[PDB]
Amino acid sequence: GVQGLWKLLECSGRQVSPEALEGKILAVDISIWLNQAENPHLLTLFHRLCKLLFFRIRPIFVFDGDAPLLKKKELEKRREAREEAEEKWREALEKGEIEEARKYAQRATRVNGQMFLESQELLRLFGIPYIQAPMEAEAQCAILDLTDQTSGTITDDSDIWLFGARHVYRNFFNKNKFVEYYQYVDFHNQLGLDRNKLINLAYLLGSDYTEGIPTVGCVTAMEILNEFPGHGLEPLLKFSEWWHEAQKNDTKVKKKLRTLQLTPGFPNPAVAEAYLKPVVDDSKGSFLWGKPDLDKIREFCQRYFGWNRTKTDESLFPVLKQLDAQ
Repeated sequence: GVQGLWKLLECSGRQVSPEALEGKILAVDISIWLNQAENPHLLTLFHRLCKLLFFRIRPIFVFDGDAPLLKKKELEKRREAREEAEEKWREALEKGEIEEARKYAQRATRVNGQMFLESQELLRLFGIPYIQAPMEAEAQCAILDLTDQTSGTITDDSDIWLFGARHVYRNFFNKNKFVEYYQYVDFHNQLGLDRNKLINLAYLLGSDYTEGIPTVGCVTAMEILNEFPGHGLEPLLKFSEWWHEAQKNDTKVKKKLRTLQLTPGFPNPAVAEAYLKPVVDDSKGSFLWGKPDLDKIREFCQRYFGWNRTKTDESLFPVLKQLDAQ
């Protein structure tokens, strides 16, 4: 996500009823949901699949492959989360508990095996296709939208815009009544923002790939790009030089900017390249949608949520109904 980027874009969002999505092919990036904090993850995935098909959407789910990890913050927390599952794994083997030793073993690796496979299992059971992006899933989503293989992407992650996405639906899984639909043409025309300018905002505000500049929100960042015009990355290059000379040695804005702390390698052009030129598969090819398998799902919900036939059915029967109508 981006800090306050969704805030700059509010003016172009348009409320719509989930019923407005019937029949649309729409991508979902499931790797975001997996890479975050019985079987709570599965319960939430279950409900979200029920809601998508209840509204006759044709989802296409995208997992990461080898997704670049470029934020130092995440290269210390994802570096101190695998190196703490070893300390309790190696220990848990010297005690005796083998059931707990297979929990912290799937956390030691770069990507979990249990969630990946069980999530794919549930999708197959609902007849919902999925693909693996070669690298970052948000980029793959965007190229599907740009090649007209989807009508857009359901996600809360504003980085999707930096990858060139054009049609995005936000807040689809909250409890609120209307969901928010955003079009590039809109915020491009209402604010003049294009892909490069969004990228520069990400370098200032922070995004999935960069920490941002401490204390810099929508206000300071807009003032920075107002003060330093230019094309592509030129605005941040000029900003950086000013800030450097302004430490060597008069408005309110200049003063404020003067005090900010920029890292020595700022701006790092590799961030922009990773947003502008991601590895993605743009190849044509129809996806396929099955249908949900009722018995197999009653079983899955037994093994993992401990739901009896009837509890499972409370969530499934409405969905089966919507799939035959219309």
